Amino acid sequence: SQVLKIRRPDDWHLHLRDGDMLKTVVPYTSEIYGRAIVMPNLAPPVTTVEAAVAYRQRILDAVPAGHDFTPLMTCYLTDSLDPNELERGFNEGVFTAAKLYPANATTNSSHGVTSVDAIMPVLERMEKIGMPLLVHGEVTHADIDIFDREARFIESVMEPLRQRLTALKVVFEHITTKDAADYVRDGNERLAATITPQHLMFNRNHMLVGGVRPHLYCLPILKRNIHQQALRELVASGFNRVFLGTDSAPHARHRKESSCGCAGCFNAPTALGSYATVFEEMNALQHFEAFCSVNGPQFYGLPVNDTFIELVREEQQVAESIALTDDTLVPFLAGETVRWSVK
Amino acid sequence: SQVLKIRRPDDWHLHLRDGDMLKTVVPYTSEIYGRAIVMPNLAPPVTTVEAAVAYRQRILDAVPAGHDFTPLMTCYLTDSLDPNELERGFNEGVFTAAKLYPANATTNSSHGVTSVDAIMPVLERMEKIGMPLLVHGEVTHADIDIFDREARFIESVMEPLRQRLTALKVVFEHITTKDAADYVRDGNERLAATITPQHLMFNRNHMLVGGVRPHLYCLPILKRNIHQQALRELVASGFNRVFLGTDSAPHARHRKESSCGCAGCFNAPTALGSYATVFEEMNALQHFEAFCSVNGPQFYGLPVNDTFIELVREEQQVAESIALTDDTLVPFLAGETVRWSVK
Ligand SMILES: NC(=O)N[C@@H](CC(=O)O)C(=O)O
Ligand SMILES: O=C1C[C@@H](C(=O)O)NC(=O)N1
Ligand SMILES: [Zn+2]
Ligand SMILES: [Zn+2]
Ligand SMILES: [Zn+2]
Ligand SMILES: [Zn+2]
Repeated sequence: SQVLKIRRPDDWHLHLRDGDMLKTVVPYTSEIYGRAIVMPNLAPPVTTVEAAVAYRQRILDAVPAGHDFTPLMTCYLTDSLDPNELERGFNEGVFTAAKLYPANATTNSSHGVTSVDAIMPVLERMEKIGMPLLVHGEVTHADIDIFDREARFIESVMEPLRQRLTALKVVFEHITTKDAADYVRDGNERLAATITPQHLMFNRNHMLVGGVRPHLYCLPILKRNIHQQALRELVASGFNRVFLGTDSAPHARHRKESSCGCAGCFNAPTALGSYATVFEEMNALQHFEAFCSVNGPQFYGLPVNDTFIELVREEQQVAESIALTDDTLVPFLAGETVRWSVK
Repeated sequence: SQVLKIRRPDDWHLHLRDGDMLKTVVPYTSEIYGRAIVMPNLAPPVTTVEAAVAYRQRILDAVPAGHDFTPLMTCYLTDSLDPNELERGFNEGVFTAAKLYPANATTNSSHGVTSVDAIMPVLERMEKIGMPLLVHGEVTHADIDIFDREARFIESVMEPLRQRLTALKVVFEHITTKDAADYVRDGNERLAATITPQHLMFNRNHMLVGGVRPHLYCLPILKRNIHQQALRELVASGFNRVFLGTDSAPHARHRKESSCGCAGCFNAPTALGSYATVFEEMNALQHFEAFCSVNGPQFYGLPVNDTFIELVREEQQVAESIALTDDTLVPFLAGETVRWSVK
């Protein structure tokens, strides 16, 4: 019965993959979101303007006619990346931002960054030109417990980095901890964050109690409930430098359900409604539109979308699976109900 | 090529399942172990003398000709269990011990326990007749973080129980925490524990870093490294009330590698060599025999085995999988090179 009309949202953290997977997954984004930050961790990674242009066009090809969707491309930072390549791409309107993957921290990160020190010239060029840095903020040393890797990044990498480049704009991507939430809440106007639906809706119990649920396995790893509650309070507070970033990260069913399941939730179909439910539960729906449709554009210095969509509080059952060329794709919340759906 | 000769070991915590799965897995135990504690969590659970007698016969039917193997049966404790049935089974030599699984108010009275308080008559009967209680020591409350559930059990259930029943012999099964290692270390002669190979060899990073690994998913859940080290230190100390209990807990591959993977490591084929590897690494091979072959018997008041077994330090490959009637079974350490194997 109840209806929320919002300014059309954007997705400030998205994985679209490539080839046939891309053809399948883009419509779920393009039918709802005006723009999306398309992450660059392909194999091989997007590290040049040329690759970004070609990838952008492959994305455009797969967008149904009538969807007004623009992909905002990113550069995959590497230790040896030429600052001139980054800047050329930024100047041509190709790269909207650059993404920092610590080497081996996540999906397709074996070519990632080894030290902040090795990429200083690139980061100084980004600071100079006003290009935002998107950060997957986890340390990677093998002996550091997986649940501590986010918190340990803040003090060992993030804070030193930001002290060294005081004008650098940084998005702490997909935060999962009270540690990061506090850090961001207490930061300056040059620091922001994105938060996924899964890190708002669930904690590690939901992935591990009663059975192991690979479709909830994603990075940074789901944390203890105290952390989940901290993220929920952050978004519900109206804090205006947190915004929607799904981290929709699809893998074929049998790459999830295997002896070594890949990290990532395919939440593009259900993210917006799921976010609606969280804001509602936190009695903070007055802050919902800003999170979805205003805070991101503001941080990125981009206009807000000029169209509007409607969410209705009618219960929508989520598909058990989505067809791929080979295998199927299991949506986040598969077989489940979502409280809010798009009109 | 180094040889390690020990009195024939026993397995003080084993799942043998039933039907065709039982037929497949029993040989991996019976070729090596003289005796094993056979847990009672069948569907439906073993809660009567008659069920236990029938199950023992089915186990015996599946032992290859020549293997000298004796299953030691257990009763699953339930709200509805008649303490007379339990005592009769104990007196008739059918029940070696009784197993207490975590309480839950919603459990059916024929399939489990709603609270420890609810089954005092039966526990008093065990204390009376000198029947050992085997405890899966976790609390199940949805509000408790999965990694905290063992520690919470010690505080809220184990200690008050052992306070109310001072003559009760208790095995803290498959301990996974420093909390439990300390508790057991500091307890009296009526308190012992078993430790699995996976909880000595790995911690939660091995299950979750670089992919989700359902064949390392088991209960109690793998803990952070500080807990692993406490367990390794405990067995290496020579403390004589910890002993071998594999918790070998087989599930078909498709039940492990699913959207909701079952908890349990099938480690019967590789457990003994794995324990040898751990004791060697801890420079504690002088305590290895006692762990495998002496401590359990002493605690249960049974004789030590009179035959011997040899492990040789020659590298060997663990099978990738083991055929079942339908599907396959993936062993603990599948496809890996292993350091110690049985001659
Ligand atoms: N989050 C994930 O678990 N997976 C993402 C990578 C990322 O955002 O780190 C992916 O691309 O698969
Ligand atoms: O407590 C248990 C039960 C066992 C089983 O599968 O029977 N599996 C486990 O991992 N832990
Ligand atoms: Zn990431
Ligand atoms: Zn991502
Ligand atoms: Zn158990
Ligand atoms: Zn068990």
